[PDB]
Amino acid sequence: ATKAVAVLKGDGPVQGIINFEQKESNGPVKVWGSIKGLTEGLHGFHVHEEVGSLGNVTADKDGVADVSIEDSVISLSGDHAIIGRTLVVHEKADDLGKGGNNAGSRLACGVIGIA
Ligand SMILES: [Zn+2]
Ligand SMILES: [Zn+2]
Ligand SMILES: [Zn+2]
Ligand SMILES: [Zn+2]
Ligand SMILES: [Zn+2]
Repeated sequence: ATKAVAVLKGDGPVQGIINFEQKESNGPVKVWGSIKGLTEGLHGFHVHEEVGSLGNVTADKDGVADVSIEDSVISLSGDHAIIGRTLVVHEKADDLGKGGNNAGSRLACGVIGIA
């Protein structure tokens, strides 16, 4: 299995660890972790280039967002591998093109490195 981690650090209190595992080179990439020091509600969860959308993560009342995701779009290998890209949790929600009418500041960010 191929594995990676992102350690999200921000300017303010936002921080957290994100794991990625992919059993087959074309199968889904499992994504998990928690992120702390967020405002309650949805927060844009992207993979930049330095965008790819992993949707949003959801923070609870005291700022903690547990992330458990399975994504068959992202991959850790191949021409569009996310290793060496930067994982980003944003200030506002990604409305995913359904805002009723982009995702605010980057609050905390982390490079997706092989583990
Ligand atoms: Zn392995
Ligand atoms: Zn973004
Ligand atoms: Zn909590
Ligand atoms: Zn290509
Ligand atoms: Zn929108």
